[PDB]
Amino acid sequence: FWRQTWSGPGTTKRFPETVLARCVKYTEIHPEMRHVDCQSVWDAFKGAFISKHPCDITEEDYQPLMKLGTQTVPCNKILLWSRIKDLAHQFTQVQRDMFTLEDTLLGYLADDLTWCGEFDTSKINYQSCPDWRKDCSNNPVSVFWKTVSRRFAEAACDVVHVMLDGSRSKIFDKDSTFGSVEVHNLQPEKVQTLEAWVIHGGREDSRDLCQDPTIKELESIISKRNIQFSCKNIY
Ligand SMILES: [Ca+2]
Ligand SMILES: [Ca+2]
Ligand SMILES: [Ca+2]
Repeated sequence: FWRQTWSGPGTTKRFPETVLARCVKYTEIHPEMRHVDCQSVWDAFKGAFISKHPCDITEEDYQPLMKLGTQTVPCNKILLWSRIKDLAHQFTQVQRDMFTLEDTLLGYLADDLTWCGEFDTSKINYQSCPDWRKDCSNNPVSVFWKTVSRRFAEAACDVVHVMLDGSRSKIFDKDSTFGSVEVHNLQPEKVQTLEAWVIHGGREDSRDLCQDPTIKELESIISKRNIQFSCKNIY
């Protein structure tokens, strides 16, 4: 009758140190980001999520961080953020030729980390954080990715790509970052085509997943934005 915990992993151990070190490294390598004050970046990031219930985070909380992390991207070579992470697999040439969200400062900072705070202190919660499936799908991590990927989609032009997980119960899912935020922020003035690569999980070459009802739903959304749609099965 009284909630005792969140259901998800707590904040990654050493999170503050890790984010700061990543900021220092990225901004020493990238010739256009030398202006960045990594301490200010950390302060803005921490300020987004501390001293609040984790589920109460909103995109607006990340706006100070977004401002500090402003950065141009190569619009015509974007591979959007999706539930396919690792790289698909060993798509070596694709990785060479595509710009992914973790290739930006802000995506690089947060990649492969978990974080949250708590309502009653300004401390980082290392004990547990909301699980997307069990507690709340809009949490400090997922809302961070919604905020950054919104801007990323807005920047895209020409042919934009996304990799979809052909093994998911909803291959295109309106609740994912891609389905809730990115797809709706592709700009028809800039984007010619959205091409979805649907990654198969095996069973040789099974069904044509580009005919899946959820892909038809995606095709409809994109068509209504006056952008071309292309789907390919990647086996
Ligand atoms: Ca909420
Ligand atoms: Ca997805
Ligand atoms: Ca990359």
